[PDB]
Amino acid sequence: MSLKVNILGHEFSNPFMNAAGVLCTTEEDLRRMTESESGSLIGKSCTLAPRTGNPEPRYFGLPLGSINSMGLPNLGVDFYLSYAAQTHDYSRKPLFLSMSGLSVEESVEMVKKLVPITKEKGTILELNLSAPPQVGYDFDTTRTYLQKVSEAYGLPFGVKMPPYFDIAHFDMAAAVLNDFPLVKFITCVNSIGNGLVIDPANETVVIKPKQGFGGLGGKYVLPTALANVNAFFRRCPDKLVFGCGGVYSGEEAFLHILAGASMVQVGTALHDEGPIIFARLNKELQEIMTNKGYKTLDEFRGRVKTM
Amino acid sequence: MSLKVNILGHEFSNPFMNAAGVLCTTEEDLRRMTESESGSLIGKSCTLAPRTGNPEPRYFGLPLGSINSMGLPNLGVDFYLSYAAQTHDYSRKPLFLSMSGLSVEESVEMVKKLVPITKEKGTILELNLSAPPQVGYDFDTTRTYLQKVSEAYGLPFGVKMPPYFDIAHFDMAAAVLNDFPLVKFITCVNSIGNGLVIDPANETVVIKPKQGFGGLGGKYVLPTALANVNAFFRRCPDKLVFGCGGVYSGEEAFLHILAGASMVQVGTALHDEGPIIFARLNKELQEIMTNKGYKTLDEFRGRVKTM
Ligand SMILES: Cc1cc2nc3c(=O)[nH]c(=O)nc-3n(C[C@H](O)[C@H](O)[C@H](O)COP(=O)(O)O)c2cc1C
Ligand SMILES: Cc1cc2nc3c(=O)[nH]c(=O)nc-3n(C[C@H](O)[C@H](O)[C@H](O)COP(=O)(O)O)c2cc1C
Ligand SMILES: O=C(O)c1cc(=O)[nH]c(=O)[nH]1
Ligand SMILES: O=C(O)c1cc(=O)[nH]c(=O)[nH]1
Repeated sequence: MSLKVNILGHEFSNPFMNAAGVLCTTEEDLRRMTESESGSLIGKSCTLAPRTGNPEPRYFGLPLGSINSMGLPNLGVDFYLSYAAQTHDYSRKPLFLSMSGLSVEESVEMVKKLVPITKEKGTILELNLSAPPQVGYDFDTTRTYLQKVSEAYGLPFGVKMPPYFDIAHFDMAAAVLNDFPLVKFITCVNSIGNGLVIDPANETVVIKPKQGFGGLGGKYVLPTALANVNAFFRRCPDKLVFGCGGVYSGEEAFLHILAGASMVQVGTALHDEGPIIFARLNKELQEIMTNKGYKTLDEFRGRVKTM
Repeated sequence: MSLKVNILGHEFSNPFMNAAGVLCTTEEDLRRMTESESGSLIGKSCTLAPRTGNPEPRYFGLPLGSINSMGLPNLGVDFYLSYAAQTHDYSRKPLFLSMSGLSVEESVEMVKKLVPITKEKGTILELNLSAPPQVGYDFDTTRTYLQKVSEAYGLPFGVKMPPYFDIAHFDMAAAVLNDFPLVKFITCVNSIGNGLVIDPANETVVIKPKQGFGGLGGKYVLPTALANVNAFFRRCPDKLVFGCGGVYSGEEAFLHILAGASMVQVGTALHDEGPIIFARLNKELQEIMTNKGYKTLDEFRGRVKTM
């Protein structure tokens, strides 16, 4: 069977990639992702200038997933642009970059710098609209960001969206996104935002920033992610959907693809296991496809049955 | 040692009650709740006329909790009002009624009928603003509901709120809530809405309504529930917060109370175990308290520690 995905002119060996934020902040991280069995990789959501991020502790591994308030620690746009122009081996896998300016102006200035590298190297942009006020939760601000970034970048790009939990919100988000033809992929989803974990032994929160409030990832998010994937697969047929959330196995990948996902992103589980996970995910998805008699992902993508 | 709670002019033997929707639709359900070791009970979110709800399957138990699209099945407001006025034994425990009119006008008519019974029996109102755009996700609609209900009911009442996932949303919700002094309790939280569960074997969704989309309950929602409880505990200090989400043990109950919860509601776990859980929860909470040297709930309520 084939795990290949053919999108934006590129051939991906498999649908699997890292979720933005995990094993993607430094050059060592990026080499490790490139040397992995992953089909692609994405860089840490970057800012115009370097950020060191939030105070410690800011990450807590849970039995059911993860909580985090990292604070967008990143080496700055110039670092990721340089990796994309001079360091990355595009013969290994295609490269994506996440940009998370804390204002539309910052995002425009960054996006402008990427244009020449995309043209020469094929580096794909994922605009983050779900950085912990979340842009995805204001449909007016979202339109402004897509307007301004579409004009500045002038090239195909995608968007990391916050999870929606309302059918009307799926509709309202789809209506904005469908007014922007340069948005070719929608990544669903970012962390379930602003959760609180408390340790019963010390009666204390487990992360220092934001009084313990942090984004939830892992097993807590699979149902939410699958829903967002399917809702945007159906409402945005002129676009691709990338799945992110709750993937620990080939089974969860299969479910993401069945819901409509082209690429599948792994976060918490990759934070837990390391890049060796990509080799397990390829093997498990292959086994599932072999058992169901699917020869390509295209035979079942978005083909989830309803009653 | 005491698990007692003095709120809303009442004494509650303990903080535990059922979550609206679970063991509260029929009189048999309400008798079993009154006969339980629970401190209170709440009736099913009712509509002006009776409803049979959605087609089957409409509920699916999961390893990590529940997915549901019940469709607000209820025997009509007249039935719940009759239970509150004639059947319910107030010497056993205080009674709550959940009202979920699908319009402002419907809710107004329903709450107007409650006024005389609240005056005579003490029946307490929880207004559902989180029934499957969900009212709580539209702050202008929410203000209207609150304005009209305050006008028509004219007595202290409570609100069932949807889970929020954004700091600005917490602030915006509280701002609306803090303009209505008749709102004395905020129940956080209703289901994490519009999730999607797919069975990998049959490639099919597990609930029939809404193409498989339903509200999530159980272990999936605890960190979200704790966050909303604490956020409204801090932002709405002239009000009480009720905790709802992910309670399967005394541990989860302790955590909710530490975050600010006066009453703790139990849904998915009650569906799984039956009304006996109230006896286990009472015992497990006392155990934790004995092990921590606590005699009353007031010694730890809202005393979650930050760093
Ligand atoms: C430590 C950490 C850092 C993250 N950083 C980013 C980030 O920079 N940009 C982003 O768009 N998402 C970021 N995320 C969110 C993940 O990409 C992903 O959307 C979320 O964790 C859900 O996927 P999972 O269930 O596989 O973890 C981060 C998550 C974690 C745990
Ligand atoms: C079968 C079922 C029916 C529910 N019906 C209602 C309802 O009528 N009104 C309501 O406000 N919440 C309703 N809920 C939500 C619960 O009250 C609760 O907010 C949610 O299940 C999260 O708590 P849990 O983690 O204990 O399940 C329902 C939940 C379930 C599982
Ligand atoms: O860097 C972070 O804090 C971060 C960014 C983002 O978009 N999502 C997340 O969960 N964390
Ligand atoms: O009856 C239902 O469908 C229902 C109502 C509500 O408020 N919440 C929920 O999860 N289900």
